[PDB]
Amino acid sequence: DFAKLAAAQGDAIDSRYHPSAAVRRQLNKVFPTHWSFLLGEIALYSFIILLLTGVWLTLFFDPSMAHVTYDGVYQPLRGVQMSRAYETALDISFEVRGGLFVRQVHHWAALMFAASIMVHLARIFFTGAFRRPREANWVIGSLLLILAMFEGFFGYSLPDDLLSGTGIRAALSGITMGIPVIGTWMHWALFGGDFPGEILIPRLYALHILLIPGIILALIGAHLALVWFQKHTQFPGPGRTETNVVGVRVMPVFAVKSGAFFAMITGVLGLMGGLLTINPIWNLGPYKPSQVSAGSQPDFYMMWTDGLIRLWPAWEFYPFGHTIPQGVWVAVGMGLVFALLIAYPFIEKKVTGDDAHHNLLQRPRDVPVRTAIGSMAIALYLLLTFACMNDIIALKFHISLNATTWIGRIGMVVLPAIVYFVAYRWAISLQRSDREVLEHGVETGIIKRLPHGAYVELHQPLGPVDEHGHPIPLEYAGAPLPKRMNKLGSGGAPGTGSFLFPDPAVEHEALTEAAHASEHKSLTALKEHQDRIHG
Amino acid sequence: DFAKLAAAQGDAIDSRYHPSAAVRRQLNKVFPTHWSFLLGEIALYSFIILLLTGVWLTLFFDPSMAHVTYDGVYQPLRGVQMSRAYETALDISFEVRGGLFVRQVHHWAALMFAASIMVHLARIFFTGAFRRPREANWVIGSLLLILAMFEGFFGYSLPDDLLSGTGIRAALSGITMGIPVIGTWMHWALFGGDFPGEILIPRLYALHILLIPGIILALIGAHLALVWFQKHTQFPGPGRTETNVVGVRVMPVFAVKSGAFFAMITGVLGLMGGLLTINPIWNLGPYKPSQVSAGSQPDFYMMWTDGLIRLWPAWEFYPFGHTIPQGVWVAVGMGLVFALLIAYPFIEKKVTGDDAHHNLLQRPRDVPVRTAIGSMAIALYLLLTFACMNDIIALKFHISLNATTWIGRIGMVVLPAIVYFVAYRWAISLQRSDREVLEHGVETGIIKRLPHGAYVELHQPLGPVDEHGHPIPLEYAGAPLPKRMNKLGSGGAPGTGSFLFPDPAVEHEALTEAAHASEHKSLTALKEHQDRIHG
Ligand SMILES: CC(C)=CCC/C(C)=C/CC/C(C)=C/CC/C(C)=C/CC/C(C)=C/CC/C(C)=C/CC/C(C)=C/CC/C(C)=C/CC/C(C)=C/CC1=C(C)C(=O)c2ccccc2C1=O
Ligand SMILES: CC(C)=CCC/C(C)=C/CC/C(C)=C/CC/C(C)=C/CC/C(C)=C\CC/C(C)=C/CC/C(C)=C/CC/C(C)=C/CC/C(C)=C/CC1=C(C)C(=O)c2ccccc2C1=O
Ligand SMILES: CC(C)=CCC/C(C)=C\CC/C(C)=C/CC/C(C)=C/CC/C(C)=C/CC/C(C)=C/CC/C(C)=C/CC/C(C)=C/CC/C(C)=C\CC1=C(C)C(=O)c2ccccc2C1=O
Ligand SMILES: CCCCCCCC/C=C\CCCCCCCC(=O)OC[C@H](COP(=O)(O)OCCN)OC(=O)CCCCCCCCCCCCCCC
Ligand code: HEM
Ligand code: HEM
Repeated sequence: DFAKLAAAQGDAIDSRYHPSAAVRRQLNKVFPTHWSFLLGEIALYSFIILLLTGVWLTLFFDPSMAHVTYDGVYQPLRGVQMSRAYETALDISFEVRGGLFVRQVHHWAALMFAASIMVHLARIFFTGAFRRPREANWVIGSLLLILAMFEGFFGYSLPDDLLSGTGIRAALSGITMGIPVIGTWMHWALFGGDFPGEILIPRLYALHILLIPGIILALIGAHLALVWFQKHTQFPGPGRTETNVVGVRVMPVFAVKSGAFFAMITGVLGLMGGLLTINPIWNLGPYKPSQVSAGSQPDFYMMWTDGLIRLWPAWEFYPFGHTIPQGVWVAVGMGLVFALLIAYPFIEKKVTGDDAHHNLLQRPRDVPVRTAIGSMAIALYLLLTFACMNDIIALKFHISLNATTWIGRIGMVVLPAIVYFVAYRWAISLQRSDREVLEHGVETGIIKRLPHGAYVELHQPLGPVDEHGHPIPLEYAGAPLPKRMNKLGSGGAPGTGSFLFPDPAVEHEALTEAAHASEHKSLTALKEHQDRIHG
Repeated sequence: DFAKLAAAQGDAIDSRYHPSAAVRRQLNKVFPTHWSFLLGEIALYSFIILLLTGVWLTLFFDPSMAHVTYDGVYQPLRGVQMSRAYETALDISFEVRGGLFVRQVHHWAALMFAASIMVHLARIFFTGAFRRPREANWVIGSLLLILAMFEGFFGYSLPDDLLSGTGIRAALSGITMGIPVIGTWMHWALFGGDFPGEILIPRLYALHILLIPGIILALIGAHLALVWFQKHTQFPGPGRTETNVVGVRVMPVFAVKSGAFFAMITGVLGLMGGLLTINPIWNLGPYKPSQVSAGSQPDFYMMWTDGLIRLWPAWEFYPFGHTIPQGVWVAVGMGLVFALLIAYPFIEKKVTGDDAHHNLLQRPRDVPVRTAIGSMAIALYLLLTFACMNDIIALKFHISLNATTWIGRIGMVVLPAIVYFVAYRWAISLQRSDREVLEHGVETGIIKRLPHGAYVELHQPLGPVDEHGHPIPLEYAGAPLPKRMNKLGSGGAPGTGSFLFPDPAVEHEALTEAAHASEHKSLTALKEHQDRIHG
């Protein structure tokens, strides 16, 4: 009697505790059903998969520089001195059932985590979800992005590899020693000595499996709690206002679709871990200061920092008996990048004057200057990433390596400007298109007038039509406009039988008019609620 | 202008979010001011100290069996083959400033964590803080205690050491490998092969810094949330009923005293980390299977398991072509111990029959059978703990080792029974003392009656006095009774000047009169609230 068991368990729960009101509030919480609001969930799900795979990895990983000869199964690396970290990474890859798959899905989850964090940041920035109520949310999310970047750095640096080791040597060691007053001291504190200090990988292992994941988990908890209680913002729409949330309740629909989305994201990541090879360390010999490779790139989320290193033009200053190497330039650049990213909402409000409580998102077209600035920043980030990749770009796409370096150097001040101008004008022209639709109706096929030979596109008005043909223009309300009669009530009733065979006409008619009734009922309910809010 | 800044920040917080109601609820939440209710806070604070010191230790610890010759600073161990775990533990002790102190306070915090969990368990069990509500809280607390035990077990085993490695070889290897159907399979899957498998310490490091502490943190969060929202139970008292919480609000008093208690607990832990030596791994040479000491004990929380191993009388079974070693006996004993501890509230409710929602604790004397059972269990635990120490007990206190072993063997069935009987009768006699105090008043000095030589103790009634001398007996109300006029308004007003010199008579009179007025006001407030509730 599962129904009786459920009832008895509910009564016992509500007697021991009293979660009825709280649970009802959680279940009844309404979440907007916009697709772009799942971008953060992608990052959350990738993070969960990262935790689950990282536990498995830590069950088999040994962090240490203790030198050992492999003497494993992988023949191409036998008798070669390597760190125990590399040896156990190879053991995970080869000598544990499914360890290669687990580590590959872990790395793919890391890449998807960074990518989805970037996409979510783009969504919120361009939609203006950081304004008065949620600047703190933006700030903690920026800290979260920085932590994710650096944890991925430490994660692919954990198995001491040739690629990851040379990346560490460059970024960490060089840029740390570069810092003027405390650079060498920071280097010695972090590595416990010179660069190959025998505590580096244990320290990174701790930072990567316990410390940084703990901070990220706490910050994700704060992030999700803030989103939960500062009810999720929404785009302007029929019944959507600054003081309501139009969407679906948590329990019946949102919970089911979020769980299913998590399942599908897990499936995508597992499929990638299977079919796509990620970081094949066995091809990469154990780290040695002398051995190198041509590629020498970090993961894509640090590729922009590496590209900054490459592109910045070797400007070194030599104060009285001292040196200020080119690494400090990039250190300051990264500092500026993070500072501006964290402080943008406050910069935005200082610049514009907006101190209003904003609960309705802005369309990126509707906010041109911010959209232009975001496009400019994305262009700069892409230029830096492809500059880091300039080695492989030059190799495959036959471009001189010097040519790619200087393309990056010039474009990091030219391409941002071009993209800013283009994005600003593009946003304004999207606004112009929206107003054209508002004032003339949707466009359709052309018709030749009866008496004379005029051609008229035979538009379709979206609002009340004047006594004559031309309609009364509507007022823009911040919501997208249907520019195709495709997406309106036109040409949308295929035979509802099946792909290969029809259904009885009675069934088809019943279904089609039932759907018509349901959709017009939804439209009428939204219209009535909209009229009720002010009217 | 700190006041202006605070007001502006409060307005900003209440504009960005709306936490006024929730924050007021948290601040107004009332917590009983009983000392025994700080026992859980001791464990919580020790856990926090453990986390803070563990982060520092992970910054310097390298988990690996990779053999290395020390070549460090500690001369008595130079050129000796040791694992990287032992080498880096020695480095923490010697070649890192304050590292010895940090690891010592970490281990002392672990010991206090276990001890305070045990004391909190005693408090809740004896006061009945688990029945009907909070039974799941007790269950998760039992899981938490088990996790803490094994967490400390992996912790002091983390630096590969002679003592701790011998303890691992005994328990983790022998007990695991003796289990009949899957013993060797569990052993090989935990150790990645034979006992000295090259992954044991890395696996324990993962389990001990991330996995088990993560679960402990999650369960502590659940525990504290349950205590918070299932308002803390309280002892019977003047104004205390099953439907109210008499105490002090969170903000002014409870928060400050809890923070001060945290400060004092961490001060005790730091003082002991300094002044008392814990786990001198430098004295305890590196683990070698051929070497061993005579002590060979685990920390006091696993000492009862070790004592069970020692005392159990070498009963082995040999089925058809198989062996069932004595390790399975102790394994099943531990399983039974944990199962009974976890399932006691449900066992108690099944036995007695009480499923009523209990919010008022019951004094351990008021429940003779349960206090008797708890005393019996504590006696058995102490017997096992001292059996584990029988080696040093025999060495120092001159008692033959066989005599100590057999004293433990006989006592573990005799001592629990003796302690059960004694505790049962002691509880009933405490009840009898309470009743005699209720019906005769408190005792005082003796007086010789005027006409005849009668001697009468000259009691002092606690309630209304009959027309004649003897008082109207009161009814027991589940709350402690004052058995000394000492603790009542009798001889308690010393000159309020100072230790060395007096104060002016006017000031002393003002102070004492104000104090007496405050006592009257408090007692009258309690009395009036009690009357209002029960009338
Ligand atoms: C710092 C910086 C950006 C310096 C400049 C270097 C650079 C990126 C130059 C452009 C590269 C191109 C497009 C070369 C083709 C020749 C060329 C320049 C033609 C004119 C360009 C132009 C305006 C054309 C008009 C039409 C048009 C837009 C054509 C674009 C054609 C292309 C290539 C579109 C896709 C863009 C693309 C993928 C560029 C390469 C970028 C990267 C990082 C590829 C990474 C990558 C590599 C390198 C693999 O080898 C590989 C092997 C197996 C599986 C996966 C991959 C993989 O993902
Ligand atoms: C223990 C209890 C209340 C049980 C309830 C009944 C029940 C549900 C039993 C279920 C399971 C079974 C089979 C239990 C029997 C054996 C048993 C308890 C096994 C599990 C052991 C375990 C994980 C926890 C038991 C914890 C417990 C409550 C211990 C007593 C601790 C308390 C409250 C002591 C009094 C507080 C106080 C002021 C202490 C300081 C004074 C001193 C020094 C007391 C004596 C003392 C103690 C207590 C040491 O632990 C110790 C350890 C190492 C060296 C020396 C000593 C020592 O001298
Ligand atoms: C060589 C070397 C490395 C040396 C250092 C050693 C090392 C590695 C680490 C230790 C170093 C440190 C940082 C030590 C200090 C630790 C620390 C934070 C101490 C704080 C205590 C302190 C300084 C008090 C000052 C006096 C004062 C004005 C106190 C009032 C204001 C304060 C501080 C209030 C704090 C309140 C407090 C304890 C909050 C804890 C937060 C948590 C985790 C839970 C809150 C909480 C509590 C506390 C409950 O009791 C409770 C009971 C029932 C249900 C729920 C709860 C609940 O949720
Ligand atoms: C260190 C020490 C070891 C650790 C100690 C902790 C373990 C729990 C402690 C004790 C359990 C045994 C209690 C005593 C059980 C009483 C037996 C009885 O005869 O039943 C009478 C009851 C009163 O009913 P009544 O209407 O008040 O009538 C008055 C009649 N004269 O009946 C009932 O409801 C209940 C009947 C069935 C009870 C079954 C309880 C045990 C369940 C299995 C769990 C394992 C138990 C392990 C035992 C160590
Ligand atoms: C939270 C975000 C995280 C990110 C972005 C991340 C990223 C990465 C990446 C990219 C790798 C390289 C894997 C490879 O080269 O095969 C890695 C390795 C590793 N990760 Fe993480 N990780 C995260 C969380 C965790 C957690 C929570 C744990 C532990 C529970 C963990 C444990 C490990 C271990 C042990 C390795 C080394 C395994 C190997 O070398 O193959 N990671 N991490
Ligand atoms: C949760 C309860 C915990 C308990 C009961 C506990 C217990 C212990 C004990 C007794 C030791 C032995 C120290 C020594 O012999 O000097 C130890 C070592 C260690 N603990 Fe924990 N610990 C806990 C949590 C943690 C946490 C959260 C971390 C990391 C943040 C951590 C990290 C370490 C490290 C790295 C060592 C090795 C230190 C050494 O070898 O000297 N522990 N632990």
